[PDB]
Amino acid sequence: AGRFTKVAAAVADSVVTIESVSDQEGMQGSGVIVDGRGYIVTNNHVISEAANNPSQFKTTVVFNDGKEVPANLVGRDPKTDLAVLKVDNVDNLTVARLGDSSKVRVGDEVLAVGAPLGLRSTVTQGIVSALHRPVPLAGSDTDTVIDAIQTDASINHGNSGGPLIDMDAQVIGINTAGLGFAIPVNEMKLVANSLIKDGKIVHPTLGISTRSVSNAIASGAQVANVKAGSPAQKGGILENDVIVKVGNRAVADSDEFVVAVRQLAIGQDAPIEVVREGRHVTLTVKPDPDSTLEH
Amino acid sequence: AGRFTKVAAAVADSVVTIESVSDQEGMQGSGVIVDGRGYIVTNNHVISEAANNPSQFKTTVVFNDGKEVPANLVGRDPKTDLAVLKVDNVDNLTVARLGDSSKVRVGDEVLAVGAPLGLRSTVTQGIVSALHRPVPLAGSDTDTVIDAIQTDASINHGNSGGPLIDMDAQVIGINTAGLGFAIPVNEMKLVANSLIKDGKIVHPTLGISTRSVSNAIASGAQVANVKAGSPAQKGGILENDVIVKVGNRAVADSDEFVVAVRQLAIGQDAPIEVVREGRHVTLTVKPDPDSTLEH
Amino acid sequence: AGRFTKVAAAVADSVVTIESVSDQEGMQGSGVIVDGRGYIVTNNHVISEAANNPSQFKTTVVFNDGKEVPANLVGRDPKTDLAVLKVDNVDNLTVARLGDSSKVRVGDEVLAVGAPLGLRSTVTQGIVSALHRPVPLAGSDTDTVIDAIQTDASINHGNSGGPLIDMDAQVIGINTAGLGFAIPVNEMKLVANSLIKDGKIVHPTLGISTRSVSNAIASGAQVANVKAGSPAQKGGILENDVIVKVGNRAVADSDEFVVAVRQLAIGQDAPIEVVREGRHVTLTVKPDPDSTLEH
Repeated sequence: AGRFTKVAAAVADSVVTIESVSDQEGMQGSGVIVDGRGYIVTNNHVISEAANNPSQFKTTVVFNDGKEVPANLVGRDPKTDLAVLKVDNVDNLTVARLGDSSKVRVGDEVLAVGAPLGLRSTVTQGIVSALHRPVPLAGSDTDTVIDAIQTDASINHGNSGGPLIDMDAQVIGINTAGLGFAIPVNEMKLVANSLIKDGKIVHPTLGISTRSVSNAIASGAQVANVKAGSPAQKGGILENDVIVKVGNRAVADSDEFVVAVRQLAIGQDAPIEVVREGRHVTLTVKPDPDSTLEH
Repeated sequence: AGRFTKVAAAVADSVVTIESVSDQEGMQGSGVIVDGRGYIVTNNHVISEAANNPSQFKTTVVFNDGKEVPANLVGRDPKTDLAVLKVDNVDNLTVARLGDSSKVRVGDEVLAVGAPLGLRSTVTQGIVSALHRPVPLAGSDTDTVIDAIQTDASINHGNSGGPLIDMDAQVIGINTAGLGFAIPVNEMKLVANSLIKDGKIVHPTLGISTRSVSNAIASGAQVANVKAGSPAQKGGILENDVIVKVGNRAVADSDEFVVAVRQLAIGQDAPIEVVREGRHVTLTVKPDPDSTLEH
Repeated sequence: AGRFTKVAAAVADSVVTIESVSDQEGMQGSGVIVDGRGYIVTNNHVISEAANNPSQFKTTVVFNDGKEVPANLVGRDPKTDLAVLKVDNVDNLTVARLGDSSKVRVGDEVLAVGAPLGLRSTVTQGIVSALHRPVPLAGSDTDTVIDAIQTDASINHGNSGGPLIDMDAQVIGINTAGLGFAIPVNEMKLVANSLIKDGKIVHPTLGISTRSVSNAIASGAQVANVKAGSPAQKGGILENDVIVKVGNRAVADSDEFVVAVRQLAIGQDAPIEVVREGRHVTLTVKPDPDSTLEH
């Protein structure tokens, strides 16, 4: 048995096919079994239309034995492209061994595994090309930026939602196709634990719209709009400001700005560093929750 | 010597360059020596225009020693993108070791080798991404679907027609560029043995045109037209039927339908499973040969 | 530590980020430390606009420690996409171990390393797909053709200018993104030694414009124009001639013609082989320098 062939066969029983069908449509994706009680993690864009129109869509999970079982949506986060499904009273489930994405290093050989019984599924191979790389992701759901694992293994429709696997057959990331990018497993563990526990995930918000700017004076995220009543208006952030640092994270562009805001604590004061007409101004903002009732 | 470098040098003498030239055109591809009598396998689209216009095209085979020898066409199958060439009275030919594509597994490391003396030839590396994957292939020749080996190694103009090689330096597939796909070697061995022996290959036909459909009622290949006097008209297949199984093979789309029909026996009765206005109807059809005189 | 992870960490300190900024623009690339006195090699298109407008652009080199140091341009060759930068009075520099690209073979595993602190940098993995492959490269600088190492590792904006690394952590090529191609290290060593020593590099010229032609009569580079007073006019080269050999190198297309001319000696007589209306004519041309004052 080949070295990658061995690793792929070991995780195959943990990867499932997710089929969402209507009367005149269908959609397939991949998923990962992360808990023996039937908890399945996929990315949000696989199930997005079934969540926005649950009256006309049916979502089933197809195991690698050919077994087809109905699925129920526990929760979903469009801001990290993550979702949690639940199959009830299924026994002898082979659960995936989750790893530590903080122990991953550039050059490590990886496998991007898709669901074996998927229609046009794929298993691709490569190395980790970059770590902590902000990447923008684009139905009626919002566009977001994740701080992702980059790989030269092909991520596509056939392995999206499946796991990124290290050479110890451990899940280190969730492939997303929304050249290849994956959601780190530690990020996935937080979002999934919150979605199982509450059915929702509350992310910080500041009320700022930004664009990217890079020159010899100051480089970062230029404020394009400040919302009314927002924490930014209360903190002093003005339009045409250039945010260069959000909390303890430097901001090189509007994409890293989105990631750094989600790393702030809700309700706690935070430093925001800004270049205003050639002067460095340090502002203090208190992030608000994006969902007040669920929080 | 590197691990892939060793395998590539071992098969290099078995891979040849195929050049087809006219008075105002040219075309190059790759080929594989499969028999010591001078039998060379390539894919049909490398030589297609030389076969349709033999009066104005000259086809030569260039070995890896720089030796250039005229070639003659034994036969070609546009439905599997395969062709067989013959060089006469060439000695000390290094023949490729053919493998068993039924012993190939997802994750196995492969090499897509092109002709070393080709103008813009390539040697690429990857793994087997999927097995038994139907893929459509598109001059005056017909479009077809093959049940192929999928790989994340790049298949392109520089290695099309050359071999897909396992880590034992064995040919397990024929690269075709008509992300990467290859014709399984067992499929290649059937087509080539028939083309050497008769100069033709007779494939089954039913007389059906189909399109792909996928919803919550029934998913498969929707009948778009039934030809007159066809086996389908005699068997009861009607338009707007949805074929879900052809013989012993389930059909998920019009592409798998084309592959499954070619797996039927000519002249023997076969079951065809159909969803007609919400009712499952099982029909019996007898496949006809696509070429009656050559059969 | 993984096998590629080990090699990548060993060369990381030798790879630097090159940032060129203006008042309303910026540009980043990668570079390689090749000499302890502060000599950095990148490709010409990373710094092209800073060289054509030095009054409005500032070029800095960012080491992997976070240290930012101003850089000065020693020289640049647009015809090989190579450039040499100099940082002054920087100590404890980890210099890259340069290899021999003549000892490289098809199938050898390689790494295309980018600057670790680069904004959107990449480390990709593959094999050498082809050797001595002419590839055309396209601001106000000239388009050129280099005789390059081809690899199936992805070369992109994140690793352009960085090194192509073998499994002994040795630089065997310079990645250029102007599927993947790299400048051989032996070619790089000549150009860099001349650029350090004189600040310029003098390449041969003949005064010919060519296009590619391939048919059954003769294949090669068809003369599209002969410049006045050029060495070609003095040697007898006429328009619509087909150059098939330049010196000791055969010419299959206009791209190999550009490479072969740069391999001739300046001021020495050279054979040029031409097909003129069905007759093979052997001409003698004396290459001129492209820069007479710097030579």
